Amino acid sequence: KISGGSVVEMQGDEMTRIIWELIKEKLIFPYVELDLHSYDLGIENRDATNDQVTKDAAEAIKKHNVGVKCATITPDEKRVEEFKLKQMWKSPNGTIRNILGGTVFREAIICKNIPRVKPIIIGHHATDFVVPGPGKVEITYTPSDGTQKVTYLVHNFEEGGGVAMGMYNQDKSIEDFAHSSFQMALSKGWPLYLSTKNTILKKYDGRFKDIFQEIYDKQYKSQFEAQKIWYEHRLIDDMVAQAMKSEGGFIWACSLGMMTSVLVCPDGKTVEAEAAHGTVTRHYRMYQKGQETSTNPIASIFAWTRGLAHRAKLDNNKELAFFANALEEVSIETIEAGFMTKDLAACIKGLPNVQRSDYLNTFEFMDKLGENLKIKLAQAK
Amino acid sequence: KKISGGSVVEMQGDEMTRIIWELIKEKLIFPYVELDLHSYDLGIENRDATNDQVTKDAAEAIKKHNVGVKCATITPDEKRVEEFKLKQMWKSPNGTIRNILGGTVFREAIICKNIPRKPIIIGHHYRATDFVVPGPGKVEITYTPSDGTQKVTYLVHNFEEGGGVAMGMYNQDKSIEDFAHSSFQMALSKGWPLYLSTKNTILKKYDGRFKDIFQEIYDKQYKSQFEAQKIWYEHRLIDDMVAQAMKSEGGFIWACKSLGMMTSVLVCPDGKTVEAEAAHGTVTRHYRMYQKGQETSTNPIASIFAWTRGLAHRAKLDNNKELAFFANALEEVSIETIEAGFMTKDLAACIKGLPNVQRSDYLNTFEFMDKLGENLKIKLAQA
Ligand SMILES: NC(=O)c1ccc[n+]([C@@H]2O[C@H](COP(=O)([O-])OP(=O)(O)OC[C@H]3O[C@@H](n4cnc5c(N)ncnc54)[C@H](OP(=O)(O)O)[C@@H]3O)[C@@H](O)[C@H]2O)c1
Ligand SMILES: NC(=O)c1ccc[n+]([C@@H]2O[C@H](COP(=O)([O-])OP(=O)(O)OC[C@H]3O[C@@H](n4cnc5c(N)ncnc54)[C@H](OP(=O)(O)O)[C@@H]3O)[C@@H](O)[C@H]2O)c1
Ligand SMILES: CN1C(=O)/C(=C/c2ccc(=O)n(Cc3ccccc3)c2)NC1=S
Ligand SMILES: CN1C(=O)/C(=C/c2ccc(=O)n(Cc3ccccc3)c2)NC1=S
Repeated sequence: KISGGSVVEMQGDEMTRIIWELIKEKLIFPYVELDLHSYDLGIENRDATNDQVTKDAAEAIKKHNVGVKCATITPDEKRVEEFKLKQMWKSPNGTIRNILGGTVFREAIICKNIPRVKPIIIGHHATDFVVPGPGKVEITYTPSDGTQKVTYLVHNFEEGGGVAMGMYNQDKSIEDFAHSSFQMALSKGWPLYLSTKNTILKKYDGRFKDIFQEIYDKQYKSQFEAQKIWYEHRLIDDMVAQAMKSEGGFIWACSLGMMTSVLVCPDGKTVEAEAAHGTVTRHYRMYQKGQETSTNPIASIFAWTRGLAHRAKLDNNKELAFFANALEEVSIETIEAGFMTKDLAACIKGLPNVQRSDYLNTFEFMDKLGENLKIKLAQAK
Repeated sequence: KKISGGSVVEMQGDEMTRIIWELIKEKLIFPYVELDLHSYDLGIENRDATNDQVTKDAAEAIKKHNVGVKCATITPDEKRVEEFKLKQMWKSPNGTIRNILGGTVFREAIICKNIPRKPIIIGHHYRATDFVVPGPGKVEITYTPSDGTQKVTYLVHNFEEGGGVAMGMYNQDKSIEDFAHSSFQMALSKGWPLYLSTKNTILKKYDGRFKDIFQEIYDKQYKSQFEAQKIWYEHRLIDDMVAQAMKSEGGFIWACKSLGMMTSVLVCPDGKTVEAEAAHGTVTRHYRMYQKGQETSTNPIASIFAWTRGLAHRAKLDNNKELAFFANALEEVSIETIEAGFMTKDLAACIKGLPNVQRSDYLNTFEFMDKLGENLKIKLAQA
């Protein structure tokens, strides 16, 4: 078996919990041995430990660089009542993000037989108050050296009351955004585009464009030209214009079962992968009632494969990297071959025309991925 | 022999929308409706010659006669000033007319049963003071009452690490009240429910002000009439609102904090004044193809529906059931004509995919307008 390494695993809730254990059992463990740092982020254990499993998991990701997370219930009122929660805990994704930092990149997985060639990887990057009555709401900046004092008028209230707010943004955040954007662009080998309003908010987004150019020229221009890739700034409307008439395959800096979300830290060494969808509670209820479900596992599978690909990149693990690539291959090939779940069958033929004989249920699709994975790993090597 | 329309303010535009405009009137509106027409030529040449005075006059005429219908007008930039030898770079007519009439903009997409996906109407409530921070310092925001009361200073941020950027935003109470009013007026006009989505938790005081004002206006004015129509209002949050929206049959008005089918309507808070216009521009590419003598295929549905929304509002005001039925008949003739298979190149592309658009799949502009004239005559003959 392949020697994997140190990987932080986080288990989730409901249907994604089931698919998680299936993915490991039938796809991961039979071929890879891992120094696994498992953390049970189910809602009942998060309640029992008072989100301490969440904090611990986040710090463990900070130590071992690579994390793979399953979808976990985010509690609201009906959740607190359902599980008898001691408190309405904050989102574990929120906690982990507030401990690790970084920027989130969402990539959709494109099959050549599903209605939509190269995927677009989209990455996204305050004092409010009431104002009782008429008056002057100004915003003033005073440098630390006291050289000047600049005061702008947000609005002069003469009609009556209202509401106001002020926002800020330091340079280091924009520099981290550009860092992770260029690193992701070089890791995938696809060009990078930055889209902003830039004209409406003249001063605000122009800073983003400028910092992106400074970092690109002082660090990445050479390596980009050395990989048939580049960076370029555009505006939102023109970005949609060229986008709706392009082959695809670029990092744009601004069925759900196929969306993959990955948090990339600015230092470039720490990465957390997770499906972009939720716990699929409706299908989990169908599973509780003994009915037949059909949940696409591709998003969580790709969380595992991207996490393993990053672990392999860190450990110089050629075998494990080949394994992750092989599993992604088996997935896209299995769907393109015709075997898929009901959601993809609906994306193709439209819901009211979906016959049963057009899709497989969750366990059948997992079995098919297992067969094709064993075949692929035996023949491709 | 023709329907008595009423007082309507017309605004003429530029280029391809100008051509399609004259086609819509000549072949669809005038043969069946007589109007006390307040025409205003908002073309770039007349706006230049009169020094944008025709824009102010047209806006004031809409404020007086309640119903306005506008054609797409060029908003001039540098290449426009260079093209027309403009004396000045005039402001956007939508900007002027909107700053004189107030109100809230509602955009509705027209859904055909053969178009890649009940319609959803989205009304939107810009002036933000942003600046760059060069180095360390204190960025504060201060409110000072008019009655000489103590001034309250909040710290937006203290920069000690280095530079950055900052900005400030505001919103008066009257603006939020106009937004909620126009939202309720549109909700009762369409008979669909109304939803308000905000970041009520992150911006507690800011969006909480919106939620509160919306609820207060709902209770001390409406709610009774909503219950009198099997409809309601409800505040929600962004993500759950997208959840309910993206998984419903459609048919609700969402208040937020293909272009040939998009219709834009400015609704004033008073509920009487309404200005309708297509959500697209003057279609310069098609107008240049039209100048060179080439064959164009520009969808007129958006402008036609501008006319039908304006006329339907005029009929609703004057209690003109005949004119209201005419507007409904024209809307239905449009959607039915497209669903019958006759359409323009953009819709043919939405159906058959762009690289596979064969000519025999669409009609040119004049052919499609002729078809709408035929089907309008037939339907109005059957009624
Ligand atoms: N990191 C996390 O733990 C995390 C992040 C996101 C969401 N969530 C949690 O998920 C819970 C419920 O989420 P939700 O109600 O919004 O549903 P969801 O999981 O976000 O997805 C909603 C829809 O996705 C569809 N779906 C079908 N197959 C799927 C597949 N293989 N993968 C993903 N989605 C599939 C279902 O459509 P059908 O109607 O046809 O069944 C379902 O209605 C929430 O408590 C939320 O906190 C967890
Ligand atoms: N913001 C506005 O919409 C607005 C408001 C009032 C007046 N105007 C004025 O109208 C004038 C003409 O500008 P405009 O052509 O942009 O008006 P427009 O009405 O917004 O034009 C839309 C057109 O853009 C074209 N297009 C070309 N490539 C595209 C792509 N990759 N993605 C999406 N659409 C694409 C389409 O025509 P094809 O079928 O040929 O591709 C489409 O009909 C301007 O001077 C403007 O000031 C515009
Ligand atoms: C899908 N998804 C997110 O993208 C996410 C991130 C996030 C980060 C911070 C935060 O405050 N929230 C909102 C929240 C507040 C309190 C309790 C629970 C959630 C959410 N949480 C989830 S579920
Ligand atoms: C497409 N499109 C609009 O939808 C639009 C609306 C609008 C409404 C209010 C307003 O104050 N402005 C500001 C403005 C003033 C002068 C020139 C340009 C913009 C613009 N202006 C345009 S061009």
